[PDB]
Amino acid sequence: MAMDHYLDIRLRPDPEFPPAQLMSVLFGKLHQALVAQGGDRIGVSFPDLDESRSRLGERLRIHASADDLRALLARPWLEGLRDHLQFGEPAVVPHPTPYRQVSRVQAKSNPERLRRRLMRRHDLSEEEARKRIPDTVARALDLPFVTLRSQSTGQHFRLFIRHGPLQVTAEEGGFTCYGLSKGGFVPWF
RNA sequence: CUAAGAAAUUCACGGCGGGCUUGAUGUCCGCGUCUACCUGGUUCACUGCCGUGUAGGCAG
Repeated sequence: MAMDHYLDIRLRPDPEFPPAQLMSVLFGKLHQALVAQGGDRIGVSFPDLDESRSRLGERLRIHASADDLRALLARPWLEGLRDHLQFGEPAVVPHPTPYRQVSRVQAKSNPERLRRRLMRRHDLSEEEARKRIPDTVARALDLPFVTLRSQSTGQHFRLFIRHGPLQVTAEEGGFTCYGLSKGGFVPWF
């Protein structure tokens, strides 16, 4: 926990979008700025969620610095949510701070994924494909997120994600492109 | 302690033949239904993605 980039921000109310109706736009306007724009000294955390309540977004919680995340207060790439949101700037963090566990990982729940794999790897079709394939091992990761409707359909798909524990020690460096800890202790202030 | 107490009705069969219901007719007349709006139900709690084995870049 060497960085001291805590930038808090709040929400804004709008009538033309639900939580997914701006969460899919957040997934569209954060990943490309973290990919085509990029920056390993910039990301996000998830320190204010819950399991049963399904709290996905409740406040500004980012991880930046004096130069890498210093363009998070003069950025016209996030312009348009002035009817539904806002942002802040980084503040001086203290010595003893926490570090929450998160992950922006991909969970898979295919019970017929063995059949779609064997269609190009085994030739075992759907007729005899119920002998030893995983019928219920492909579980679902139920959690609250936005409903990103890709070309498969217009319905709101669930945003699977795994939380983590809380350790007093920290780990500075780099995480995945989504900000979830792929080896690095994520921030939770 | 009951008008108490008891009991075998048996057997058989030809209803049958006939027939003109007819003819007539005006249902007329009238009408303002009127205003109002946000499905991305998740047209599967996830399709389809490197290992059929629990870690992942994707149209998110």
